[PDB]
Amino acid sequence: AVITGACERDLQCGKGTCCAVSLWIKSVRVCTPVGTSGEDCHPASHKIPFSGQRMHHTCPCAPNLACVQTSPKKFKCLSK
Repeated sequence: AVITGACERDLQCGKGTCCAVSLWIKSVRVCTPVGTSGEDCHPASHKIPFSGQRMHHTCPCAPNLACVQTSPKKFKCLSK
């Protein structure tokens, strides 16, 4: 019943992942892990659990990390 892998709300995957958009068709959204050390991020990667359309392919950085800017519109999950 709890359809997962494919996603619409973080809730159906949970703490450790977020409901990221697909790179193939915006139509599809899937579970993606919280951003780990060095992975790309977006400053608007809203907290978990988010029930809305995340819009981005990104997930918030893991608790012991923060989404810091590296270049124009390019942020990464660094240690903070």
